[PDB]
Amino acid sequence: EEGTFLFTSESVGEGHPDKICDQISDAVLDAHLQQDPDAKVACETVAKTGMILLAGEITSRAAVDYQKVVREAVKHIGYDDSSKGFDYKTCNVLVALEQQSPDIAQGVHLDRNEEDIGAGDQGLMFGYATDETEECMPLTIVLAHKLNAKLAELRRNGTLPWLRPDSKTQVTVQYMQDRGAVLPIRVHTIVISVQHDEEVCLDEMRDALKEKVIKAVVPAKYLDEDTIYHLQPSGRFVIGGPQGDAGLTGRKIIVDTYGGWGAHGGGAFSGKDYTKVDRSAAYAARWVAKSLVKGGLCRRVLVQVSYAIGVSHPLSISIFHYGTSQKSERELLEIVKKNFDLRPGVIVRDLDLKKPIYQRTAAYGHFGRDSFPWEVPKKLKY
Amino acid sequence: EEGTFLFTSESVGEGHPDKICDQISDAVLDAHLQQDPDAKVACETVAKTGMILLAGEITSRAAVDYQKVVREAVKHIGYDDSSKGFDYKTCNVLVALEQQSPDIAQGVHLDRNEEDIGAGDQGLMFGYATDETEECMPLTIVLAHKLNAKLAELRRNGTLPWLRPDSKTQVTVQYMQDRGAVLPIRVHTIVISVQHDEEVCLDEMRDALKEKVIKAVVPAKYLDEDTIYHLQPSGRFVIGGPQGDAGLTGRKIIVDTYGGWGAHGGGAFSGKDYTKVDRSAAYAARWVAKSLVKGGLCRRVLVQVSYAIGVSHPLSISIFHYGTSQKSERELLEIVKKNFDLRPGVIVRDLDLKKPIYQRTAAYGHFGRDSFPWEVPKKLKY
Ligand SMILES: Cc1[nH]c2c(N3CCCCC3)c(-c3ccccc3)nn2c(=O)c1-c1ccc(O)cc1
Ligand SMILES: Cc1[nH]c2c(N3CCCCC3)c(-c3ccccc3)nn2c(=O)c1-c1ccc(O)cc1
Ligand SMILES: C[S@@+](CC[C@H](N)C(=O)[O-])C[C@H]1O[C@@H](n2cnc3c(N)ncnc32)[C@H](O)[C@@H]1O
Ligand SMILES: C[S@@+](CC[C@H](N)C(=O)[O-])C[C@H]1O[C@@H](n2cnc3c(N)ncnc32)[C@H](O)[C@@H]1O
Repeated sequence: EEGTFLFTSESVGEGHPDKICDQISDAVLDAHLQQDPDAKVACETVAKTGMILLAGEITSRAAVDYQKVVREAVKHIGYDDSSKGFDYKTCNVLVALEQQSPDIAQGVHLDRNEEDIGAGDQGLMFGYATDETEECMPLTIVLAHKLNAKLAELRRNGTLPWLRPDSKTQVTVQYMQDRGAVLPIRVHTIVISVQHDEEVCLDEMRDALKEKVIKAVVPAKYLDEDTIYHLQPSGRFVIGGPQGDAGLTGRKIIVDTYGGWGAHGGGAFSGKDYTKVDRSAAYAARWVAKSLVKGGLCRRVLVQVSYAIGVSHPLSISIFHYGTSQKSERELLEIVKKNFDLRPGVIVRDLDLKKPIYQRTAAYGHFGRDSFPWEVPKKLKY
Repeated sequence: EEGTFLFTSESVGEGHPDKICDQISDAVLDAHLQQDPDAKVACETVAKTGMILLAGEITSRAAVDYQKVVREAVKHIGYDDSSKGFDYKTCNVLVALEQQSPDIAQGVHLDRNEEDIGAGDQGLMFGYATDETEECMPLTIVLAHKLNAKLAELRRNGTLPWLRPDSKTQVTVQYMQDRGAVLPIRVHTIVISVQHDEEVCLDEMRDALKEKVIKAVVPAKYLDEDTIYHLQPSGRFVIGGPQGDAGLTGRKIIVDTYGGWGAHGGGAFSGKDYTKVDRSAAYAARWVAKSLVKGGLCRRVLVQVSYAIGVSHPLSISIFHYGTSQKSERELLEIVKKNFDLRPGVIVRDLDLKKPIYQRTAAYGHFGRDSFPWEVPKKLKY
């Protein structure tokens, strides 16, 4: 017990109503980028019973069929029948989209060289990396995401046909201190809540969630007789998706990042093109942090950057190594300065941020998966 | 420079479109609570040009005039004419509100003793306190909020009649390490962006923002010849409010809390009654953290708690004192156990969370202001 502590993170499934909105917002972004790599996109999505509303600002040369893009995203998630609470074929899709404000456009990107475009807004952003997993992510959030992915897998393969797309999971891990780094010891508590059909009973669900979901995801070495399980703790979850709870874009920002570890500056990712530093600078900050850890300079590290609207270079850059670096904080900042250029008009080139890959980022976290450009460490010169 | 670092936080004004939504959601909550202290409220607000949409779930004995509640909140904020981009008298108010899901109700509160109500959702929440200011908040966020409040003051008193309600500010402070605590040294950079009328010029605005806003808020001892000012950095901000940028409830969660310090579990506060632990447990965690600091046990402290839907007691409670306590982490946890009961049905009594004071929390941060119950430290027994 000496030197140990508990930490909890959560994740949600593809049909969680907030995550539906993130995925739709990024499907819209991708559709624009497929035709206009320089589309300016700020697409919020709102979901409630029978309704997807798109609201925001897009200036783009693309011709996008919003009805088709939205409905295909909902179909992919799995909401295809009134019996499940939501159906892509028959829901309302409402659009309240205007051009980007000309005042923003003139102050950010109009008549600017691409590398010297200003940040699309002010704000602060953080990147984090931890050596506790190979992918440099906290175990709590990785396991929580993988539990949701397993539910979707067993729904889609017909193993557990009573499952529906809306789910939430939560994992509490006991950690040991290790010279500023952290070492996972065991799983203390798991929560799983998932929408289900009217016919399956709680005992069938709880047994399946333990044997076919948890045991198929969480290594047995982390589970013991004392692990606490809260499986379908509400007792009934037939109503779900947007019918059970309104969804909005950008309401799962901690799920999207580090599960509470590190820090967060408040900005949402989905529905935004590269000029919105909330996304591009957070991706670049992750890339920096992961590069420092994979480069052997830190075991655990947090990077902050901040911007002013219309100004290309960050206003501030800061680093905290948790006592896990032999280099000083000053030396780390110099290494980052010499190896990275965090202007948005340079990040876009380094991370290929005009490519329409964003819908793939919008469930199961933006980091630690799939070797996206910000997950491929840069070789550092020093 | 040795032992120092930079940190940035931001805040937004009452007419920032996300903050409009938070305030409307809490005006709706308050209106329900005035008539039904036990109202179940989950009210999201969305704002775009000419539109306020309410979406979510409310079960309540109250009879609420949503048109009146929404329009009065917008009037208070100051959007009262088409020349400002938005007018409470003439905007569209659309309502997509349903009852709370019966499946949630049965699993959370139906036929439960109030003290033993379950958490209204799973999730994780943090509370933070720092002795660097008397109110136990980070200086970066306090100053950022006060800059926005000063803008609203000079708008309302007619000093600077070209101001409009939508604003954002951002403050970067140089800090010194102090045995795990932090000591503010100076202000490194200030950003202010505020919506303005068509007639005032940039030089008049920038001079006023420096002399009448910054100097009226930030002590001169923090400002020097090297401080960087980004005042109206976009160059033009005539279009603003929802017309310039869509607003949604729960998109300023870092502004609402600690400006990036501490940690955040991802849950939004506004529009939610006490059974939604995203709000009540975050408020209680702040109360715990502030009580530990004001009790002289810590100089700086972070508390995590987590819940499962339908379960009253937290699943986990954890504490980090940043090396600023003479008591061990184990001893602090025992003190918290002996002095606090973090079931939502007890928090509601301790913090008086049926009282309709929530609209007042929804701008300028939920913490560090106005001696709300969670800001009054508990005298600890140990
Ligand atoms: C003991 C400890 N606790 C701790 C905490 N806690 C965990 C429980 C809830 C509150 C925050 C966080 C944290 C987690 C997330 C966000 C922000 C801060 N970091 N962190 C540590 O680094 C250490 C530590 C590690 C290695 C070492 O050698 C000495 C100390
Ligand atoms: C030097 C240092 N830096 C630091 C950081 N940084 C700041 C810049 C950007 C990245 C995070 C944070 C932090 C801030 C917000 C969220 C999460 C973590 N905490 N923190 C520290 O506690 C210390 C420290 C203080 C006293 C001491 O005696 C020794 C060290
Ligand atoms: C519990 S609902 C949030 C509170 C809700 N807005 C209300 O009106 O009380 C939040 C999320 O939990 C999940 N959820 C919905 N219904 C649920 C149920 N009956 N049991 C468990 N989780 C549920 C869904 O993922 C949903 O998006
Ligand atoms: C810059 S807008 C976000 C990006 C925007 N959605 C777009 O379409 O590019 C975000 C916030 O910045 C502020 N803002 C809006 N127009 C602005 C302008 N012309 N100059 C500076 N800040 C502005 C408002 O507070 C607004 O809510």
